[PDB]
Amino acid sequence: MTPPKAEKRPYPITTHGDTRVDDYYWLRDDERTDPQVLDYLQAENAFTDAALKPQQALRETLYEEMVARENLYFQSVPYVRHGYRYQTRFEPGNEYAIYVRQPQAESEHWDTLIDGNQRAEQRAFYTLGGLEVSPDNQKLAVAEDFLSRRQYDIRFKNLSDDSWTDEVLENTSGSFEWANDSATVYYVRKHAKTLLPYQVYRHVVGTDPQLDELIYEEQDDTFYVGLEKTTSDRFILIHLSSTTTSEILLLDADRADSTPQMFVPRRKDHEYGIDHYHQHFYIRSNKDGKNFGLYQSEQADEAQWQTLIAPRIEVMLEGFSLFRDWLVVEERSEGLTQLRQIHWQSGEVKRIAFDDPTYTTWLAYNPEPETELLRYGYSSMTTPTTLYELNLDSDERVMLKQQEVKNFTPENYRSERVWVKARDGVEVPVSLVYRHDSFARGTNPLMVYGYGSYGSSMDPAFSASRLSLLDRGFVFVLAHIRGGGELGQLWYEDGKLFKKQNTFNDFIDVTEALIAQGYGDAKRVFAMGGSAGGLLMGAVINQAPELFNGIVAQVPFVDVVTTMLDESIPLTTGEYDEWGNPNQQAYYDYILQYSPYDQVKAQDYPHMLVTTGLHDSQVQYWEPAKWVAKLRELKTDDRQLLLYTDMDSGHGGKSGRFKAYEDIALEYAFILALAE
Repeated sequence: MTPPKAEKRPYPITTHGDTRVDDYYWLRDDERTDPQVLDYLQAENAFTDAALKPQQALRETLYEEMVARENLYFQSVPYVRHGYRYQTRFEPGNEYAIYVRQPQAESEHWDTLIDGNQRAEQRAFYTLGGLEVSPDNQKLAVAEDFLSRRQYDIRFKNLSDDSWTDEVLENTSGSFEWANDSATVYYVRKHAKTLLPYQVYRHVVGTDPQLDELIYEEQDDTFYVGLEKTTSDRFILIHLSSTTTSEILLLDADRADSTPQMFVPRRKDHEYGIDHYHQHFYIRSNKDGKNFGLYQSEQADEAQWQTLIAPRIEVMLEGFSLFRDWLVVEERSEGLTQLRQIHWQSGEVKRIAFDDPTYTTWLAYNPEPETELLRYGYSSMTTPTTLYELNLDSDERVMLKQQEVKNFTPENYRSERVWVKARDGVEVPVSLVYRHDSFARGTNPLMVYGYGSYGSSMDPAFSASRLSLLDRGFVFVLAHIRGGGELGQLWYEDGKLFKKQNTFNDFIDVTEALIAQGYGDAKRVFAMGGSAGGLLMGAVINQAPELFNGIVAQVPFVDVVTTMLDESIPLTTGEYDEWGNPNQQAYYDYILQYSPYDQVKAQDYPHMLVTTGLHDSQVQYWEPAKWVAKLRELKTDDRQLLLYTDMDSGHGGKSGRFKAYEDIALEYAFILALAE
């Protein structure tokens, strides 16, 4: 079977001095119009369809496995907020959810806030970006996208008679906050071209959208604009944030005249985020360390910040929650997430204990501070995702809801925390899981997942889909490679920019170790990763093709240099502090040397499935497309290279959820076939 050969159109870049010829630069089209591009993608999709056609039997098997353990009757965990209990209801034969609420003192009746299906009537796309009731519980602001271009139209509704307002606020990010008069909101506007949150406008609910005065214009290109509100309900915060630096202006939520009040001016490498409660500010700042500390102050002035939790080399401070008698904080240490409660008055401390070798715990939704009930999540590789409600005074823990998993008995699966000494001497943590009865050291197929970017952690949690693999001899693995945030800020900074090469080394080292230690079969080694995890993939294969038999590169970021050079591509402006700006010989040199597209050599590669989305936009469909074209011309091997490009538009990971389960069946079948 001859794979599709793309038309070679030489296009030289030439930056700083050295020239890169890109044969497949023409594959980029920002409108998705070009028939000649469409053809290559259709051709490549058609080839994929043909190669994977005998696996249909398995795909359907896996699809129904993964669907028949998920209740189509899905209610949420109800939360109280402003005296009303709020729940989301999914029911079969209905694509979008129904959001309901009831008086906190009420049981019998439930009121419909917004029905997605009703709003979806007569429209081609629907995605709910935001939904929040005004402080007085009379009005309902909602951020909806009826065109699905990641750009939301805010509308207001009166819950008394379910009547809507005249006006509609357009071109927003969906991020808004009510003022305490319940007739005035601030909202974040994107630019007409760049389409990145940079403007904050004040609207008076029921007035003209033209007469919505601009409040703040964020000039610095690298700074994302956001809107939070404090626990005190006193200040609406304008949270400016780049990847290293941050700034916070305050808006008086009680006065209808309030200009942004400078909290603490932005300083390079000082990331801070605030809250307000008990007539105090509570700040999480990295001014005295990478790992962050919690600080208290009467006013904004940085000098006046008292230290509550000083930064440490060994414990990352991730987040916090305020309550009447207790402070509760999110922390990591030794590759485990953990929680702590600290009494404001007494100073008493209580850790929350857990046996599991590979688990994740986190702070859940706690909107009302005046309670002794903490709400925190938990998940592991053997235990479904679970929400608990702990009484901070009595230590009594009640489980509010589990993840519902049918045809699943937990005792069938073993999990392990394995450390691996990397080439440079650094201990890299690993969270693996396998089926008890299928295991036999050195025979089992091995799937190594990894991300390792932005300081994002691949914390060991539960996966219902993963059971399809485990129940076929597989040992699924999470590699907590540098670039993620599993071992704190240091772990991220040691896996980005000039130390990005550590990410890929860490991945290869973990896989080799696990093979050497007999966790998996050395012939049937497989890997997988998405977006920045697809960058991981594209590099790993270039440098260590021998290791893996098969690969799944999801929506991969493989054309690193060219993409980061070209400003017109969105996301690029914020990612300068991640990979680097190749408008510097320094970063150009380093980035290029791992950049998977620039590093495609004429050698053997593993079996590979590259996936992408055309009309999703923020995937960059061409990066994988070009990458395959080049892999096809250069690779020396007989093994299969397939490119599936999604040609849809609507939905994503919910409502049109089943598309997401089709894609995983496609990929799992692919791997399973190779692993036979």
